[PDB]
Amino acid sequence: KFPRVKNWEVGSITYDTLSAQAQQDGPCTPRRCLGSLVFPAPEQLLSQARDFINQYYSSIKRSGSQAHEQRLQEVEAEVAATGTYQLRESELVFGAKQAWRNAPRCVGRIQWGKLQVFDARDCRSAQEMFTYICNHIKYATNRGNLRSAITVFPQRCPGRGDFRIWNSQLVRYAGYRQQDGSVRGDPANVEITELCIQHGWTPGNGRFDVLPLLLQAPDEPPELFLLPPELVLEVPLEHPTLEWFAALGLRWYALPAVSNMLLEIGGLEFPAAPFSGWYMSTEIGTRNLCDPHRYNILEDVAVCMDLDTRTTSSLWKDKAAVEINVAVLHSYQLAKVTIVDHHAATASFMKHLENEQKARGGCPADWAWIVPPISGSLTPVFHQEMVNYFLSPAFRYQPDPW
Amino acid sequence: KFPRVKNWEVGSITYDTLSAQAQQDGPCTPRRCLGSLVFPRKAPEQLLSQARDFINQYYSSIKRSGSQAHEQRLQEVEAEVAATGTYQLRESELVFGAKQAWRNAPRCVGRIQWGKLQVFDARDCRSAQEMFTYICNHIKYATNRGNLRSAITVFPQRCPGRGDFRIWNSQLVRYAGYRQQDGSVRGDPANVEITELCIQHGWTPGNGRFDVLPLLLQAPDEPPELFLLPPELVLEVPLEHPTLEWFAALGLRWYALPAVSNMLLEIGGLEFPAAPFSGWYMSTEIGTRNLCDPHRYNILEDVAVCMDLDTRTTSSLWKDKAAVEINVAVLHSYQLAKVTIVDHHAATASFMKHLENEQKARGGCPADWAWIVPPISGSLTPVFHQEMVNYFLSPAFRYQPDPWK
Ligand code: HEM
Ligand code: HEM
Ligand SMILES: N=C(Nc1cccc(CNCCc2ccc(-c3ccccc3)cc2CN)c1)c1ccco1
Ligand SMILES: N=C(Nc1cccc(CNCCc2ccc(-c3ccccc3)cc2CN)c1)c1ccco1
Ligand SMILES: C[C@H](O)[C@H](O)[C@H]1CNc2nc(N)[nH]c(=O)c2N1
Ligand SMILES: C[C@H](O)[C@H](O)[C@H]1CNc2nc(N)[nH]c(=O)c2N1
Ligand SMILES: [Cl-]
Ligand SMILES: [Cl-]
Ligand SMILES: [Gd]
Ligand SMILES: [Gd]
Ligand SMILES: [Zn+2]
Repeated sequence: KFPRVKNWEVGSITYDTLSAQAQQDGPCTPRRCLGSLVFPAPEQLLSQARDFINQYYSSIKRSGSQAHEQRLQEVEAEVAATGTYQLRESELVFGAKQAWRNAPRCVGRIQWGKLQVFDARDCRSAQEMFTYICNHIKYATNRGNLRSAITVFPQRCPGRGDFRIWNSQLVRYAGYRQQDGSVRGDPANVEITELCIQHGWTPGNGRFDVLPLLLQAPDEPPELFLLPPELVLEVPLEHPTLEWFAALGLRWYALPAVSNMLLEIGGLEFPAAPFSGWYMSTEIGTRNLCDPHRYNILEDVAVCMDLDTRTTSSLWKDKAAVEINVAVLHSYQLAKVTIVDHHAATASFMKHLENEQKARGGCPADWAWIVPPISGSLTPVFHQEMVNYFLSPAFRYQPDPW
Repeated sequence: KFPRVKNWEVGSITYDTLSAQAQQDGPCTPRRCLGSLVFPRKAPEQLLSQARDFINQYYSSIKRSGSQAHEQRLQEVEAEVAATGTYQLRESELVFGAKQAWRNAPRCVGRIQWGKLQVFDARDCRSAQEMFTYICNHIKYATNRGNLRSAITVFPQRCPGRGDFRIWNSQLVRYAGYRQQDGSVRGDPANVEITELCIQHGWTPGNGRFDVLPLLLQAPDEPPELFLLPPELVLEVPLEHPTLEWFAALGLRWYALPAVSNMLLEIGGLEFPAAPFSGWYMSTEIGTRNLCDPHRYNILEDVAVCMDLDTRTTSSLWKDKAAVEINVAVLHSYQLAKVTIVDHHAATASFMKHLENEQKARGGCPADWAWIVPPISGSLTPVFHQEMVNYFLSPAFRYQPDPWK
C-alpha cells in the first residue's frame, strides 16, 4: 500500500503516495532496518532522461504538449548521436532545485524554490573552476545576507575525467595531526589537510586555519588555490552574558558550501556541483564544536561555567551545550550573518511537509537527520513520522577522488 | 553479507551477524524506510518451529546443547503440541524467556540490566481479584521503598477456548486525563481513553492533574473489573528544583515505578498477553517527554516564563534552557526522594557497554536508533554516534491491540 504517516503531537494522519515512485533502493529490508546508517548503456540513460523530461514538463503544466514531445525527441536524438545529452538551462535549474527538494536529510527544504543556479558547464580549467567558486562564494555570502546557490560544473562523460572539488566544503578549517596522535584544529579535516600539504600548501598551526581548495580539472592532478581572506566571512563567537566566552577564541565561517556531493539529473551526473545555503545553529554549536570527535570543547566551556563535571546527573553537558548554541546564534546575529536556530528550522520543515503533502503526496525525510542533535523532542519534527526514500533528481554521496 | 555498523565517534566498525537470525519482518523495504514509525505492524507446525528454536536457545544459554535434557525437552514439547495443540514452559524456561525478551527489545536503552530481572510466575492465576494480588505484590517488590528492582509478572498464556487475561491500563501507574469542554485536558492527555473507560466502568473520577487511575483487570471471558491501588503502594515523587525555588509550587509530581502492562510477551510461540514489567525511569522520560511534550503536560512555557527567559523569540533557546532545568528537577527530586532513576548520559553510556557485550555474546544487538537516542541532548550522548540495526528477535515484547477495540 501507501505508508500511513502519523504526527503524534497533533494526531494527524497522511499517506505518503510519493514513496511509490521511489527510484533507487535504500538499505533496509523487511528483515532489518538500516535507517540509522550514514552511508547506505543508452537504454538506461534514455529511460532516466525521459522520466526527468516528463517530470519537468509535468511541473510546468506542459505534459503532452508539442514542446514536451519536441524535447523528448531532441534528447533521444542526442543520446543516439553522442551517447549523452545536454540539459537546457531551464532544465538544469529545475533539476538542481528538485535534487534539493528531494534530499531526505535536509531540514532546510522550505527554501527549495529559492536557489541561484550558476551554470559553469562551459568550465575548462581548474583556474576557471576557481573563478566560478569565488563568484559563488561572493554571491552566496552577500556580506552576511546569505543566499542559497549552486554552481554546476561540466557533467561526467565517457573517456574524460571528472571535474572534482577535493574539499568536502569550500570553507574548511585545517586539522593538524599532532605527534601524540591528537588533532589541532578540526579532526574532520585531517585527511584533506594532509592532502593540501602534500600538494604544496604551507600549513598554519592554528585551530581555525582556512584550508586552500584542491580543484581537479579533467585528467589533471588537483591544483591548489588559496581563497582570498576577504572572500571568507567568519564569525568570532561570543556569548551575550558569559563575558569570558569570547576569550576562548572560537569562530566559525558564515557559508556552508558543500562541495563533494554528486548532482544527478535525468541520468546525467555532475560530480562537481557545490551548493550553499546558510547554517542551522546546531550544526556549529552542537556538532562541530561539541562532538567528541570534532572540536570537543564541551568540557572546556563547562569548566568556564563552573559546572559540576563529575556527576552526569547535574546535566552539565546539556547546560554547556545550550550556552554554546546560544553563543553561536548570538554571534551570527551580532555579525549580521544569516543563521537559523533548530526551533525555527524544524517549524519551517513542518510547513514544508504540509506543502509537499499537497504538492506531491509526500516528502522523503530521514528522521534521524531531520531531528536536531539537541532538544530533539522539543522540536515538532521529533513527533512526526517520516518516510525515507530516494527520488531523482538527487544529491548523492560519491567516493573521494583520491 | 551482514550489515556493517560504524561508531562515528571512535571510528570502530562491527558486523551485525545476529540480524541474520531475525524471526519476523519489520516495516521497511528497499523502496522506503519506515524506521521512524511508532507502530510498524498491525499453526501447529509454526508453533513447533518457534518452540524448538526457543528450547534450543534455552539449552544453549545454559551450555547444555545436545544433552539428554536438551533432547528430552524437544521431544516432550513436540509430543505436547501434538497431543494438546500447545505446551507449557518450565519455570526456568519462563525466566530465561522473559529476560531474553527484554534483551531483544530494540527500543530499550536499559538493556545492560537484562540479566537482572525478578520473574513472578502468575500462570496459575484464575481471577481478576487474583491478578490484582499479583500486581500489588509486583508493585511492592519492584518499588522496594524506592530502591527499584526490575520485575515481570507473567499471567497465564493465551490458550484456545478461553479468553485472555488482560490489563487494560498501559501502565500499572498512570495519571488520569480528564477531557474538558474546551478540548483541553486536565491531567495526562496520554491517558484520556483509559480514564474514560475507568469512568464508564464505575470509577468516580477526581479532578486533579495527578490522579492515579484504577486498574481495569480482565479475567478470561469476563468484563474488566475495577481495582483501586492502595495509595501506600504507589510511591510518588514531588518535583522541586535545587535552585529554582518556585518550581516546587508548580505542584508537579511523578510516580516512582514505570510498570508497562499492555505489551504481549511472546516466548517460543506462546503468547502472554498480560505480563507487566517494571524497571526504573530514565529521567528524560519524565522531564522531557511526559512533562514537556506539547501533547502531554506541556509545562515548558510556564517554566520558562517563571525562569524569566525571553520566550518571544526561539533563538534565545528558552525551550532548551527550560527543558534542561525541568530534567534537573526530575533528577534532583528522585535522588532526594531516594528513588532509583538514571540520567540519559549514564543510561546511554551503559547502553554502549551493552552493545559491546552483545557484539561479543551474540554478534549484534537489535536497536532502534530513534528510540535509543534520548529526546534532549541527543548528540551529547554516545548512542547518537552509533549506527544501529533494527530487527525483530524472539522471545519478544510486542504491541498488541487494546482489548476494548
Ligand atoms: C537555505 C538554508 C539551508 C539550511 C538551513 C539547511 C540545513 C541543512 C542541515 C542542518 C543539514 C544536515 C547537515 C549535516 O548534519 O551535516 C542539511 C543537509 C543537506 N542539505 Fe540542506 N540546508 C539549506 C540549504 C540547502 C541547499 C541550498 C541545498 C542544495 C541546493 C541543500 C542540500 C542539502 C543536502 C543534499 C543535504 C544532505 C547532506 C547529506 O546527506 O550528507 N541544502 N541541510
Ligand atoms: C532497569 C531499568 C530500565 C530502564 C532505565 C529502561 C529504559 C527504557 C526506556 C527509556 C525506554 C523507552 C520508553 C519510551 O520512550 O516510551 C524503554 C523501552 C522499553 N523497555 Fe526498558 N528500561 C528498563 C528496564 C526494562 C525492563 C525490566 C523491561 C522488561 C522486562 C524493559 C523492556 C522494555 C521494552 C519492551 C521497551 C519498548 C517499549 C516500546 O516499544 O514501546 N525495560 N526502556
Ligand atoms: N546548512 C548546511 N549544512 C550542510 C548541508 C549539507 C551537508 C553538510 C555537511 N555534512 C557533513 C557530514 C559529515 C560530518 C562529519 C564528518 C566527519 C568525518 C570524519 C571525522 C569526523 C567527522 C563527515 C561528514 C560527511 N560524511 C552541511 C548547508 C550546506 C549547504 C546548504 O546548507
Ligand atoms: N523506564 C521505563 N520506561 C518505559 C519502558 C517501556 C515503555 C514505556 C511507556 N511507553 C510510552 C509510549 C507512549 C507515549 C505516549 C503516548 C501518547 C498517546 C496519545 C497521546 C499522547 C501520548 C502513547 C504511548 C504508548 N504508545 C516506558 C520502563 C518501564 C518498564 C521498565 O522500564
Ligand atoms: C550514526 C548516526 O546516523 C549519525 O551519528 C547521524 C545521526 N543523525 C545526524 N543528523 C544530522 N543532521 N547530521 C548527522 O551527521 C547525523 N549523524
Ligand atoms: C515519530 C517518532 O517515531 C516518535 O516521536 C518517537 C521517536 N523516538 C522515541 N523514542 C523514545 N524513547 N520514545 C518515544 O516515544 C519515541 N517516539
Ligand atoms: Cl559544517
Ligand atoms: Cl512513562
Ligand atoms: Gd573562576
Ligand atoms: Gd534560586
Ligand atoms: Zn528502515
